[PDB]
Amino acid sequence: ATVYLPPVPVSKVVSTDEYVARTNIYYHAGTSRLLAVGHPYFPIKKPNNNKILVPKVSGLQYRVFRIHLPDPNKFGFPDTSFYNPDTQRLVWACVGVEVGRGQPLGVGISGHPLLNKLDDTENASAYAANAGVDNRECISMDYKQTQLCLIGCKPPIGEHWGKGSPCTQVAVQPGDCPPLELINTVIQDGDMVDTGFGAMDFTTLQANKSEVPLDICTSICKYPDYIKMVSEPYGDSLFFYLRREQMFVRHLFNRAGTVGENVPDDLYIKGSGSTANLASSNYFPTPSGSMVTSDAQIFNKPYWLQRAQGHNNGICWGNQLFVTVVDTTRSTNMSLCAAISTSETTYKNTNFKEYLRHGEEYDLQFIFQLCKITLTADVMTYIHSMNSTILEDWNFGLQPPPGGTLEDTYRFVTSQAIACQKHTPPAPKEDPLKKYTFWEVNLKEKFSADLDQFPLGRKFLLQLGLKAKPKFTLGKRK
Amino acid sequence: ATVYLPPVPVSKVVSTDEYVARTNIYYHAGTSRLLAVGHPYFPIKKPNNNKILV
Repeated sequence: ATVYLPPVPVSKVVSTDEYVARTNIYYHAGTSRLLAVGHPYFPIKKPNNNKILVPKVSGLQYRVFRIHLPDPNKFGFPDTSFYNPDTQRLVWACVGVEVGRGQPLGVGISGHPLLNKLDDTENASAYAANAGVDNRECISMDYKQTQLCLIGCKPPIGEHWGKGSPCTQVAVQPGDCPPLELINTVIQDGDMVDTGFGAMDFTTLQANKSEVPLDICTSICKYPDYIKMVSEPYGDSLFFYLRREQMFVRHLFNRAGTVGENVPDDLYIKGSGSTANLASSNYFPTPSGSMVTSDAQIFNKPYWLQRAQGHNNGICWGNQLFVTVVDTTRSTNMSLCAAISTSETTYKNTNFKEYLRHGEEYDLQFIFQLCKITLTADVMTYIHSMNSTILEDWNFGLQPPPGGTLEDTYRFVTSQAIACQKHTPPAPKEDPLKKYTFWEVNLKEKFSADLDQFPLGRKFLLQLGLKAKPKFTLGKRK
Repeated sequence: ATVYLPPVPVSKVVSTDEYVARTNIYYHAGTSRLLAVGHPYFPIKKPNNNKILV
């Protein structure tokens, strides 16, 4: 520049598929399986202390991993360089991923010993059974079936309705629901999916703090904010998503507690008896999970990334991948027991102490394409306007210093002081993370160049070149 | 100093086959019917001997 920052773009934003050439050099990577054994309901901590002994792990929460990748320009190379390192720079493209489940078919389960529930109002049994002191019951559910996986390279955006706070312009008091304002935030590991009360916080909306389970009270519940993400052309925040979700209405119920609502008292006619009074108009549909089937598994089959939502196809502008997984369908909870004493020789429920765990597996197989971004002066100006940090990291002119001189604290040694001594010694240092809240997967040298002996690999050779297998695949008929 | 430095690859082992030439001679076999009729709730064993009753 000038002209001008550039032009044009904006408008029309140049794709990274017009000057970023693919190469036929392939490396292969994968993980060694991942296993995390939690307690979905709550983490089990030592209550004499504050540290976890069993974490919280669940498929009914987002499992969001921050994958850090090498860069090809760190290599000594096996000789993948035939040109000057300043006419081009190298970046990865990920062209296939399979995300495996090692968990059997069967659901996980959540519940609450005191879920806020009055009476049954699907078909009556009461108007109220209580409006004084207590009325909550032992009730469990498995939250709705959600399967989705989505892949990006910058952090995903979630939406949820946060607490818009009661206003005093229009009459809303405590004991009236607030106006609700949508407060959107990054999808991060440990966070709960939508429950079908809407996707909202429950940490400060809830004030009994015991309407719902131990798990969702203490999370933010979120719905994916597809909408802002698919409107970024580049799609660096995601360049792949899919979903399958469903839920059915188990039974209508009424919440524990009295109306806070204002009912116009002129939309009915008064009765006599039971029909004189009103129940609480705080009806809620009770939701419940769906039937699990092996034809609903979007997993253990490969998601290609040869093409992507974004201009991005896994192109490294940080050398990171974000992979978010939800699987509620193999999120088996396995039940077990240990006997408290062998002093009790009869069957007692004060003898054999039931315990639940959830075991969580994930494996990710990856095929990596080596790609290049060819740099001319004009290209370099576009990137500079785009994100300057990329140029510096690559290393590219024009840098000051010099620099110099003197220094201080001279001779001796100490020696007393003299001399100097100021002293004064440097670097706190401080501070931004940039962690933020993710299950760290380091890949740096799991990279390969054979892909005939990885299962993903074999299928990728089949798809790409129509060879090699190596001998044969399938049937026939069968 | 790094390491990596490709090499790379990991890894390449021999194909089970690549030179299996299928002869046009074929044979057939079979079993007559394999059957078993048990008890689905529990093995019924004879306690005096050690052998199944069902």
